[PDB]
Amino acid sequence: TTPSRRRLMRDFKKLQEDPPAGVSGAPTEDNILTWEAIIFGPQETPFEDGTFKLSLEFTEEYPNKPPTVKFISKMFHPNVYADGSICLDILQNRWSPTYDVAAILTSIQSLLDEPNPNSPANSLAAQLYQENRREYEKRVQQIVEQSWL
Repeated sequence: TTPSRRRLMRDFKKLQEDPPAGVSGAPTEDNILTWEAIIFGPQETPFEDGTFKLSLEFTEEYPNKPPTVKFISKMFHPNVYADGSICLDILQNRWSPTYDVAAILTSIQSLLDEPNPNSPANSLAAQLYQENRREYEKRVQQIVEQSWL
C-alpha cells in the first residue's frame, strides 16, 4: 500500500472505533480511495430525520490534499451545488492534514444546520434562508423526505 491508503485505513479504524453521532462511513471494495458515507440530519433542525448519502473522493495526495465531497442524495442547501458538490470551509482554504474523515463528516453535518452565507453555491436556497425561511424549511422537508430513497 501507499502512504495514502494506510492513512485512510487508520481513519476508518477511528471512525469504526468511536463514530460521531449520526455519522457513518466506509470505503468501497474497489479502491479505498473512494468512500460512501451517511450523515443523519442533525436533531432539532429542518434537516431532522432525513438520511443523507454522500461520497468522498480521495487523491493519492491524502492527507496533504483534501478529498472532494458530494451528496448522492438530492440536496437543497446554500452551500451545495447542482451536482451535490459541497462548498466547505475546511474542505478548501482551511484544510488541515490533521483532519480525518470523521472530522470532515462531522463538519458537513453541521453545515446542514448552519449554512455560511458567504457566497452561496445555491443562490435560491440562500435567497430563502434569508428572505423567507418559511419556504426554506418547506423545501428541505421535501429533501428530508427524499433521503429515504
